[PDB]
Amino acid sequence: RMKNIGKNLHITHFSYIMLSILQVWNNYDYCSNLVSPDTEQLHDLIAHHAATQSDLEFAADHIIDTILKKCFSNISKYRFVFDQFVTDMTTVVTLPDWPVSDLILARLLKKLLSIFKHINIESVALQGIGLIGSTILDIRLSSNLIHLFNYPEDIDGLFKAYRTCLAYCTNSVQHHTPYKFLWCKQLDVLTKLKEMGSKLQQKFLSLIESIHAVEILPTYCSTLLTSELINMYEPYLKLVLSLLERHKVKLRSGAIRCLALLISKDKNMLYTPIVKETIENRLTDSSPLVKDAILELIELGSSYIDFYQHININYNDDSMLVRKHVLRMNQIIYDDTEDIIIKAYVASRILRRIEDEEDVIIETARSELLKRWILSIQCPNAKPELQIKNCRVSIRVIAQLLVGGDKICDLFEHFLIFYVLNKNAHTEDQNKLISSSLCLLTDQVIEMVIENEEEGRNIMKFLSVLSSCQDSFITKDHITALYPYLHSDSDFQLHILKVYRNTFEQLSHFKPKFLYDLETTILSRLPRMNVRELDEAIPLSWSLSRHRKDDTRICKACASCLGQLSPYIANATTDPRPDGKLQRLLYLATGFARFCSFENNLKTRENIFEYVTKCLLMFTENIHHVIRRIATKNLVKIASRYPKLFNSRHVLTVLDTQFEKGILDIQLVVLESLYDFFLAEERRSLISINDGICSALVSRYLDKILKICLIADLNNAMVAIRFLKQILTYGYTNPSLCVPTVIALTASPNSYMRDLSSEMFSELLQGYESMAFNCLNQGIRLGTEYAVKIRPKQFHEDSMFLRRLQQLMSTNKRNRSKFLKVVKKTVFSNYLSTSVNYEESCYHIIYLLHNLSKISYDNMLELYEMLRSVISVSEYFSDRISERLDGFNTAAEVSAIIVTRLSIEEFKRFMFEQHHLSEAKLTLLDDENLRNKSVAALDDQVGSLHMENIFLGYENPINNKDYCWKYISTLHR
Repeated sequence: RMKNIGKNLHITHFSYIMLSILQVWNNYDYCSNLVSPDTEQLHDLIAHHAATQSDLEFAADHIIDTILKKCFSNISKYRFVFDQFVTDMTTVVTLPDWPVSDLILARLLKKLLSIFKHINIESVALQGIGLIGSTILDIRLSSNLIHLFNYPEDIDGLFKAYRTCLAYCTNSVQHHTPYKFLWCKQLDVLTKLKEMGSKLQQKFLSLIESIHAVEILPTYCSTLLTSELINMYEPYLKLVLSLLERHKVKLRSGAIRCLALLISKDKNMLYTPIVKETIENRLTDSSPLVKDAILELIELGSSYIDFYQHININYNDDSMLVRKHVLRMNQIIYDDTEDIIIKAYVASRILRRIEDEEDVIIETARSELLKRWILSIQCPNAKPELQIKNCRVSIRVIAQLLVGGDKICDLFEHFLIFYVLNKNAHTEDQNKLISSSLCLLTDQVIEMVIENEEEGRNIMKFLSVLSSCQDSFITKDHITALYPYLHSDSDFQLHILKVYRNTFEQLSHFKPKFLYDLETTILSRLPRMNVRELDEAIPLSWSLSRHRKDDTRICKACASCLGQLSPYIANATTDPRPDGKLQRLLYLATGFARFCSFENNLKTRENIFEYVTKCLLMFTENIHHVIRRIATKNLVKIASRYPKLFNSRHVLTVLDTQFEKGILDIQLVVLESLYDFFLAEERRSLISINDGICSALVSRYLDKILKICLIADLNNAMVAIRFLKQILTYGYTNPSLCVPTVIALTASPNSYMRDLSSEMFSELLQGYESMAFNCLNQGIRLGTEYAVKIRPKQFHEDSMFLRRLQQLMSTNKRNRSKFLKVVKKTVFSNYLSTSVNYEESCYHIIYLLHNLSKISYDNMLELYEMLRSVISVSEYFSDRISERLDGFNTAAEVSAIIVTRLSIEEFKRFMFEQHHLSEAKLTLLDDENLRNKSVAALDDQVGSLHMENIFLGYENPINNKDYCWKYISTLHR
């Protein structure tokens, strides 16, 4: 049973009648018979309309109350009498036939907002309130009274809009009191203005004077923007946004549906400050499913380019779901904006996802970059001139992308070499398009640099990456056109040299006149070039040498270089200094020696590289420190190209001298340079090889390299451990020479070293299990010594060294007890034996005792048998302290023994507290022992040893007479 209205619309009879009844609460009958403009009978009229309003406001409240209290008593049966009511009101608000409805919804919305009671109510209220909010926005979009306060101009226009709606009323159906009540809303706006002189009164009087379907909807809605209803929009908006933080899922989800409805009706919503702020806040601090929900809401607008920076907070989120979502939106942003710095930003995050745990996300990230940068260039849909315009934005984007990040450049080069130009990754038609597209792309890269002569030098960096490809698409006419800008001068010159160096190793048959003038330009500027461009120009000069089939000019530049050294080698056979010019000419002389390859020049018969080493040996401890470094660095670099030099007693005695004398800046360059040699060895075993020489070098310097891994300065220690890594994987040594050092490094407080160590040790465990166990002893000892050495005051803060080893190594019946047997032998044979000097070892014993607290003894017997042993050692120490004060410089040893005794005591007390633990089970031997083998144990943190019980507030207890006295005071108490 529902009642017909105009356009096939029904309402429950209850609401139909009730709205009819409340619309008689009006005062236009008073107003109509009022003829004379009695200034005294007008302020009378306001008191009667104000009475009419507060009355039916009270009446509206009380009907709103009872309906709710009835619906919310059993929110299981009356669902759709509540949702029927809200659907009735929202239906009729847009009609001038029913002007009281705006009041009803206004006070209904007030009461539902105050609910935010059982979730069954809240979620039902939450849906109705979303329907009310929805239609508030409907009205507001179709074609404002504090606005009238400032500009009373538009009060005239407002009643004009009313006048049309009253005109519309007259037509149909039973319209008498609808016209009436609607008329009094005109009088209503003016009394709400006076709430805030005679400018309203004459408008008031001229209204009293004037009593003698979807085309109106925009106009009628214009009147409703003065009402209370529409002005409740923002407090409703403020609420639903706040609901995105509530813990209850049905509120959050109901909030999502509320905003989804709003955003799809008005899309500029997202940028209104209140929602923008909340969306941005929820993207940082929220769960994965709320983050995804916020991202889907953003997606409901038209463009959301401005949100790009907050969207990508979660580009690397832990959730695959959110990572997939952000990737999808980075694509839309990229295709939407025309801004290069935006495109490169979002493309950077797409490119980063080619390294991802999910293979699906990889192929998505790869394909969409390939589609956009490569295959887009030759679209079946022409024209050609749009094609190059797409080509150029791609170049601008990539060039900007390559600016900044070493990581992102490596990712781009990987994407280019191992995906784009990998013909097994694509179909045959695609490889054709890729080859065609890249050809046109590199050509446009060239045109863009020449036309340009921060964009330009970034494009030149891109060109060098393209040039380093297998078969580049740079041609002889391209490299001819670039020649003017090899002369003119930042890193622009290094990159163009790269392009030349690489292209001349690929193209052949150049014009001889161009080859000649290029060879002049390079060899002229060789003196004034830095090291990194020499490492390109000198090989390029050699390439030009062979293209010319003429080596005379390269030799002339080389001999000129060696001549300029003759003053310094003369002053090297005497002695002092260096400054600016000698440095770059040792790099230049070395440069020639390694990249060429000529044989003869005009001084003494020789090989040029043998001459250059003899000069370098002259600068390798008399000579100034900064030049020896460069000389020794370059000497190893030459020996890397001619490994037979590593047999010379002269150069070896140079390497000998630098490893022992220990200076860190020289030692470092020796280590990286030798490291580069051993890496080159591996690359060339995967295709000359020289295993005997490398084994010779390992046998001499391995001892000293292992030492550098455990020194304090991590510059040398990092290069050393990476050197050691290469030595192991290639297999020059028996692994056991290195495993003690790798175990030791797992004790590092440094994050990188401790991680890098543990995978190397995991790697050696699978390959050589039983050998690693034979090295566990020395590993522990070098471990504790290293730990204590780096952090002398704070080493004890890491008690998990031995436990990390136990978890790595104890994955077996026999392995779990072998690790325990070794740890027991080490502690007692090496640290608590009579051969130990406790002055040197007390801090080591402390570090260990911590770690022995957090290991797992597997069963109670191994644990109880342990404390049995340490207490025996403790009482032993007690007897030896009792022998000292039993007859009194000797403070050093007693302090060391006191410290070591208290350490054992603190250990035993901590173990008793944290585990069980009973003196009664401890003191008794013998069935009862096997009754302890069958109870189990592991441990946690929980907390560490109390060190106040060992140091007794002393500094530095060792050789501290006050510390000794304090302990002695605690004996004869």
